[PDB]
Amino acid sequence: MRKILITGGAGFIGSALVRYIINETSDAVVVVDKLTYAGNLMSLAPVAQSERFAFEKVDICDRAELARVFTEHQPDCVMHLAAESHVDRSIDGPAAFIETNIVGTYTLLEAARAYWNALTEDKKSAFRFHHISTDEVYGDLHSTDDFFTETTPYAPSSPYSASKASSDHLVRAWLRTYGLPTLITNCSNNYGPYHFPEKLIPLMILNALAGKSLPVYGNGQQIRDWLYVEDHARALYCVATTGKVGETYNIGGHNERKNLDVVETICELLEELAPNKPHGVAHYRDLITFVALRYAIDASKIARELGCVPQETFESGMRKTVQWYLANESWWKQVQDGSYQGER
Amino acid sequence: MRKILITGGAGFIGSALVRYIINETSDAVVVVDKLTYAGNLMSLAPVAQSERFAFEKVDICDRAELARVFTEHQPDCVMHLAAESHVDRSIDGPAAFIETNIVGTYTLLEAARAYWNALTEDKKSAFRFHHISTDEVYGDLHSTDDFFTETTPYAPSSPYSASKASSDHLVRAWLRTYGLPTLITNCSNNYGPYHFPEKLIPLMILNALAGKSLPVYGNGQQIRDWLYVEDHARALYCVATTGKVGETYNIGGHNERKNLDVVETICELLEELAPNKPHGVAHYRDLITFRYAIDASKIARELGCVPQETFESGMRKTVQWYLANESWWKQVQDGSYQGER
Ligand SMILES: NC(=O)c1ccc[n+]([C@@H]2O[C@H](COP(=O)([O-])OP(=O)(O)OC[C@H]3O[C@@H](n4cnc5c(N)ncnc54)[C@H](O)[C@@H]3O)[C@@H](O)[C@H]2O)c1
Ligand SMILES: NC(=O)c1ccc[n+]([C@@H]2O[C@H](COP(=O)([O-])OP(=O)(O)OC[C@H]3O[C@@H](n4cnc5c(N)ncnc54)[C@H](O)[C@@H]3O)[C@@H](O)[C@H]2O)c1
Repeated sequence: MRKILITGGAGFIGSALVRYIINETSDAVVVVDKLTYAGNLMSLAPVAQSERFAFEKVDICDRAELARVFTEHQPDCVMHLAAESHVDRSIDGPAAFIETNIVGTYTLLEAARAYWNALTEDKKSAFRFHHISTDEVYGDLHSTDDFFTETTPYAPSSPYSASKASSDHLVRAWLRTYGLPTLITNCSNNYGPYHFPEKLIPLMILNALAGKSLPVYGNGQQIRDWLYVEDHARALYCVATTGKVGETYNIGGHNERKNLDVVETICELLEELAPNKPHGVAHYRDLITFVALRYAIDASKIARELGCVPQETFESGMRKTVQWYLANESWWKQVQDGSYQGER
Repeated sequence: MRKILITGGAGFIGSALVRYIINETSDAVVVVDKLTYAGNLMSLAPVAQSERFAFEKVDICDRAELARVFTEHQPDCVMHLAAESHVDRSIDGPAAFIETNIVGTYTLLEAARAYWNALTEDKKSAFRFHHISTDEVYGDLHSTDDFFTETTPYAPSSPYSASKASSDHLVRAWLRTYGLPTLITNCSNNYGPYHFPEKLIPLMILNALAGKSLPVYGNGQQIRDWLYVEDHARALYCVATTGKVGETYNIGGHNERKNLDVVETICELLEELAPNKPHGVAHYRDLITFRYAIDASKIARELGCVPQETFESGMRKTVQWYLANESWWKQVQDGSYQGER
């Protein structure tokens, strides 16, 4: 029984990983999540009553609390997903994205290093530190036939991605300097169940259901690779448990879809699944408003080496996602309510 | 006349830049240095009396103080050389290298943003944020014919290089994101005047003058490009005043020299400049016991800024300096330098 420590385990992706591990594995988990606006205990509820489940409300920047957790749970592995996507003001000190993403990764690295360093030769060679990053570190694509590979130079363009790139550099340097067994995975845009209402996909669905404008910028021609949450979760576990130390692996949905395609799809699916439309709406597609870049990943390394390929298609994943929303209204509503935060 | 704000101005490279500006330009400076072990006010003494000189003992991590400095001095340009080279453990909070190198670059970027955002359009466009980095961000070279170019992919191998790479990222992102006019320079290993005694080149000189062993490790065949501090300073001012927003420029000595070379060169130089050998020392050489190159064509091509000295030329000047400035290095070794003006 593997004990896995997962940071940001109460977030979108992290929660999916947790549900997977408990539902489709015999392993155990320890969730480390400070519970920001982004965290949601309701997404964990499904597997919260499990014996192999443990939760620690800790801040990755709290070295002491961190050491404790490591001491108490003795994880065999760490999967680092905790991160801040908001870029707040700098008027009162360093923003959270700098602290969490860069400072917090450093702290976690040091806390693990300490732990690892005191492990028996046996537990020592087996330990693994898995860092989750983003494909935004690769910057921009300068062609229509180029893809992001694990060897694309870094060229982060936003504070947030610059923040993530830094974390990656740190993770890589600990291994090379101190020998800490680290690995990294970069992924594309994820979508799926338990995705926050204000996000793109979920937003569209919900607005449509509400009979609200479906804002689409530019030509709506921006292309993205969409990776289904569940598929992401599966690949993470794979990389962790079988992935090779010092290696990086990109993880993608194996697709390229334009933004308009995304909205159309949702509309098309809604017509079928949500026949009865909002007041004074002929067709959902009537809501698409034009209030006017390509990003695609090459996940062949992982497929080749680890043999783990996505199980869904844009189409199958989208359908599932739309059904989820219609089925799990209590969730999204609680989140919109804000009442989710105050949950136990 | 431009008012340039230089962070780390009391450091090795920084002090050489300050001296150059005062001595060979008509511009003014505002030095921002917290004065850690690496800082030395004495390296600034020679020009400290100019009315074009200003010093602010401020930590780049202090948002309030930075705000005060920008507001009070109103620089036209920012040259950011402050960094922490020491990597130490830290059981509570981030270590200094993290705090200063990364968090501090962010702090400075935000303080500059706030300031520039309020400048008049004309001043706004003329504003420059020049960031100094290191060629260690590039990582390792795989051949013996390959050089580091501005476009080589980043692959920082150490905590420090990692911290520098991170800083580079933030600088680039600020431009792309907020429009802050930033530019970057990466350089190789510097040597020259006012270099700390504990350092390699300076160490070699002093140990030799003191009849101590000149430890040549390996076969002493590690290759490195050496850049003369003064040449570095002139290039930085050039980039900063005539460089292109959003570009990156590598700065090198235009050489490749093996460790033994260095050492031998020093000995050979002392034998001529320091004829008066130590006690029981016939020849300096007998003291001796037992790939990183940069491509700086861009800057030379576009900016036209090329190194003025040769390894030879440079080293000669370096030794002479050491011979001529015992007060300095001694006060460093003393520790008395930390209590200067
Ligand atoms: N969502 C995507 O499309 C996506 C794409 C590429 C890469 N990634 C990466 O995957 C990870 C998961 O992303 P996500 O959307 O699931 O994030 P998320 O925002 O949904 O969840 C982040 C979780 O981390 C927690 N957290 C924040 N700072 C913390 C701190 N200091 N200490 C402890 N916990 C803290 C929050 O409470 C939250 O539950 C992130 O590292 C992200 O960079 C995400
Ligand atoms: N020296 C080299 O060979 C070299 C090579 C490549 C790149 N660089 C770059 O050149 C720049 C200067 O290097 P150096 O060797 O001259 O440095 P240094 O170590 O000699 O000087 C550092 C200076 O920064 C000041 N400083 C440090 N922390 C500070 C903080 N938080 N707030 C304010 N001031 C602070 C110190 O007081 C000191 O005066 C750096 O950014 C470095 O990465 C140096």
